Amino acid sequence: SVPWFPKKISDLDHCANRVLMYGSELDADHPGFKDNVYRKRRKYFADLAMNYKHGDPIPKVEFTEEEIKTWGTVFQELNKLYPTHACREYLKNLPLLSKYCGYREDNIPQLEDVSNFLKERTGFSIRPVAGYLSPRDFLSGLAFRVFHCTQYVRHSSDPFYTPEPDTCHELLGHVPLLAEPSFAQFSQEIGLASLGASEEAVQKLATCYFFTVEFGLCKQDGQLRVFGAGLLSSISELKHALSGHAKVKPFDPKITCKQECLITTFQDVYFVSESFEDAKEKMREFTKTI
Ligand SMILES: CCn1c(=O)[nH]c(=O)c2c1nc(Cc1cn3c(n1)CCCC3)n2Cc1cccc(C(=O)NC[C@H](N)C(=O)OC)c1
Ligand SMILES: [Fe+3]
Repeated sequence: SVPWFPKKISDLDHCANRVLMYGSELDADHPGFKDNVYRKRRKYFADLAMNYKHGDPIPKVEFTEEEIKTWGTVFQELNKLYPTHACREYLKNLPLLSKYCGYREDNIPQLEDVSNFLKERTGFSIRPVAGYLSPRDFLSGLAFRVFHCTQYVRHSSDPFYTPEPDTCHELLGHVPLLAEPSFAQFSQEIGLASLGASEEAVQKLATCYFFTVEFGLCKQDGQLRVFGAGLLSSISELKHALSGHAKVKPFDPKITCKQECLITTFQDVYFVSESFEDAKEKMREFTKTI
C-alpha cells in the first residue's frame, strides 16, 4: 500500500505541521540552551511557521540588531570565499539576490521577497518550517518546488554554530542555487521520486539529497567547486572541502546512498557530480531500481 503523499502544493499544509522535533525545543548542546530570551524568540519563529498556510504571504520579521550583526559577520566571511570556492551557478545568482532581495551585510532578507524571486526564476517557493520533518515530508515539498525554510537566526554567542540549519544557511546556502533552472529541476526530481515511495527508497533519496543539495561538490572546467548548501554556509568546512585533506569520490547514487550522514563534525567524504544535468541523469537511472 502506497503511503499518503501530497497531490498539490496546498497539501503540504498537512505535511508541514507534522514536526517531529520543534525548533524551540533546542539541543542540549545548543548555544542558546540556557538563554531564556533566545528560547522565547525561537518559539515566536516556530509559531509563525506553525500558523502558516499555503497561499499566505510569508510573515515578515523585524530581526534584532543582534540578529543582523550575526548575519553580517557570516555574510562578510563567506563572501570572501565564494569566488574561489563556489560553483559558477552559485556565483551567477548571488548578485541578483543582492539587487532584488536585499542581500547586504546590514540586512537579513525576508523569506517572502526571496520566495517571490524564486517563483519568477524557477517556480520555486519558500515555506517557513517550525522544525525537523520526516525525510518523507521534507522531500515531498520539493515535488512542488517548495523548500521548507527555517526563519530564525543562529545564537549570537556562537556565530559559527553549524549543526542545525538557520535562516543564514537557507539564504546563503540554498537560495542562490534554487534560482538556477538546472538545479531546480534536479531538486524537484528528488521530490517527485519520493512521493509515495517505500520507506527504504525515501531514506536512500534523502542520503543522495544530503551529498548533493547539502554537501555536494562539482567539477567545472577541471576544477572542484562547491554547490552543497551546508558547505556554502559553513566557513570552516567550505575551506576544508576544497583542501587536500578531504576524501573525495565520484557521485554514484548506488554507492552514495550507503554513506552515513554526519551531523556534528565535517563530512568524512564528499561526492563530486560532473554537472547538475549529469547528477539528474544518474538519479533517474537510480530511482527506477528502487
Ligand atoms: C533530508 C534530511 N532532512 C530530513 O529528513 N528532515 C528535515 O527536516 C530536513 C532534512 N534536511 C533538512 C535541511 C538541512 C539540514 N541540515 C542542513 N540543511 C544543513 C546542515 C545541517 C543539517 N531538513 C530541514 C530541517 C529543518 C529543521 C531542522 C533540521 C535539522 O536537521 N535539525 C537538526 C536535527 N535533525 C535535530 O532535529 O536535532 C538533532 C532540518
Ligand atoms: Fe540545508
